Amino acid sequence: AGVAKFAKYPLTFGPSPISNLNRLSQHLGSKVNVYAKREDCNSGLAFGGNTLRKLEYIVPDIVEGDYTHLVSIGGRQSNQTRMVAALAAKLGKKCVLIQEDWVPIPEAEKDVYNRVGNIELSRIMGADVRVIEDGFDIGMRKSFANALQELEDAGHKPYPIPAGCSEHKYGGLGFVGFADEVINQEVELGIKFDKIVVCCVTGSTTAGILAGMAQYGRQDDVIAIDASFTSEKTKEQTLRIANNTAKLIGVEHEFKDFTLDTRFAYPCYGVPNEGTIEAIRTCAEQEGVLTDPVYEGKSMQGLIALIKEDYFKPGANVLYVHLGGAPALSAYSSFFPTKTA
Amino acid sequence: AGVAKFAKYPLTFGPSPISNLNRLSQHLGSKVNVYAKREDCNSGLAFGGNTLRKLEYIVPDIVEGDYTHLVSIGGRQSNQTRMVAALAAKLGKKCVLIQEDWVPIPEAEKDVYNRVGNIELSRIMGADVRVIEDGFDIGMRKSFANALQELEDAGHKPYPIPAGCSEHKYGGLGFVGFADEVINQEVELGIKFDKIVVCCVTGSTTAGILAGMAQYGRQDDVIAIDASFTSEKTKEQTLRIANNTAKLIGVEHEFKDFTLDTRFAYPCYGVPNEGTIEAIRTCAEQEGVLTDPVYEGKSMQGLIALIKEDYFKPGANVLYVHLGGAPALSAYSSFFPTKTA
Repeated sequence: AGVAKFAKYPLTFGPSPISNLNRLSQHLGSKVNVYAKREDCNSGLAFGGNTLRKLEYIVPDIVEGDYTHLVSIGGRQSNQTRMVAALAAKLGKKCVLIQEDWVPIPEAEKDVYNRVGNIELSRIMGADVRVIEDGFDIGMRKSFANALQELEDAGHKPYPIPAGCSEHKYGGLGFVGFADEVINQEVELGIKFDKIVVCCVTGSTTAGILAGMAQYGRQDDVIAIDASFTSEKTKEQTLRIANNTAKLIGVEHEFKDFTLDTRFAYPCYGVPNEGTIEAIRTCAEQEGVLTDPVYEGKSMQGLIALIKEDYFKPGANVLYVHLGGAPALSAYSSFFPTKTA
Repeated sequence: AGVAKFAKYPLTFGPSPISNLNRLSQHLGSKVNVYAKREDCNSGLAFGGNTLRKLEYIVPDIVEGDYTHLVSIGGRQSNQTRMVAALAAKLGKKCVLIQEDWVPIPEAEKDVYNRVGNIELSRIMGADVRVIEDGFDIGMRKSFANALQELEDAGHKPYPIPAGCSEHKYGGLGFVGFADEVINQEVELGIKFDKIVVCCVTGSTTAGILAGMAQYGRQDDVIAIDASFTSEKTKEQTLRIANNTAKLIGVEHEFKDFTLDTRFAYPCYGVPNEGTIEAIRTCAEQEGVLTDPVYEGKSMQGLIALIKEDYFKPGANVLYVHLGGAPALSAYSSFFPTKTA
């Protein structure tokens, strides 16, 4: 073990809080005690979110080096870029964001979907936003490198930050510390977590949560919930990222597979489903917590679908991982007609 | 310690953290040291906010006696309501919200202003939205008292959550507690704050801050930046909310006036100006901190103007109170166009 052997540039108020979605439990029979470690309440850096936790271990490199621009990439309502921007504005450096089409822009949204919610926030922070209608892919793209090549020509020194950083050397270190906080937090509250559920589409987040947890032989507590409807390259990458991190944080326990409940991905990436929404509402109507039609929401149903089928024991304490992404919610206004009388 | 005599219902993570906006300070020419007490990061309740803290002293009554529905009132982008919703969710009750027409909806945003940010959210939390056509006013409304009876006709016992909770018998207590934190935090920071800047509209926030700061004879340290564009009522009400509260807490001192710089409210509640849009940008580009075109962008530009005109003692410590509001930002995307590099 050893995440401590890596330089960390704070970007968060510290240990992310864990919410007790208790009142939401009783609506689910009160079978399993639900808890949510709010990552969506990271910092003041434009709403926060998991990307920050990952970034904290990347900034050092950037800053220590004499760079000029921070270039990332992702979908339209990409939650990440919006946090790469905020990071850029804080490190006081230029930012170039590459947003491609990774979701069939619902017609009843075709207008606002590309200039409202997250992408907007990236512009307000003065980033060099750039739209491109390219397909969805949780792997390196052929527009990112080009953009990179672009600045390297203008006489600048850009810093690469792949989608979700999932393909960034220290993309996992971030959640390795995620684990550590969990362990420490179980002792403060006096509550152990039998299982921890969190979304996944590029890896890093969960992967690090694995190796981090792996530190305590608890990888098993983990319960990913595919949200990219491409379970293939996802369980693959999320699992590959997981081992790499281990090498770094000094973990031997190799990884072969992980609980990747892939029954809630449909339809594709970005488009939710009749259930997705029903959960988003319940969690909302019950707790007050907001989720989104691309991530947190889809896993919030998977979280509830399971609680139904008694996948857990009675009195079981499960820890849900809210990675934020609610700012995108505004680009899916249609999917939520007003409460029926 | 008059704010302790009043019971508080745990609605927020804990004492609101203070961001050291050092990079923005350097930008505004090492005049002062700007700090921001982040109330826009005080909960897991739909992006948190300021109203919440106020509610923590009112929710106690919602539970004690028997109340069926939670009814409030605000504008098509009111946060007060987008938070009362979640509170209604968590407190397990019904949500009736009256959204009066308080802002001349820009011709561009008119096809969105009523179905994004604050509003969309409020709905998702299964709220009973009511887009009424009444106009702006920080005083007790008709559509309001109407529904109170309206519901009390359908046979219920709803709870009166007025505009910003300002009118509410306890509206002030919330921020009287705020002050308490400021002093404690100054201690832990090893520094003293010279002035406190904070947007003002209905008046309960500033009134609380005033009432509480008075506990230490620092009521003058308060600097309210109006955003209603109507001094009289706003000052003549805040100045009222200020006293009533000053008595609940036991603070003798009476407020016959307070610093309410009404230089940026232009042109009207809801709509911004090049100055507002300009501040937001500056701050967002300097700290990754997001501010809204209605309450925090204006209180921010004010904070900026005041620094140009050397309004603060050299090397002063100014605490910029960030009460949230960024959620509505998605309904003002027009005002924020992509920037050139």
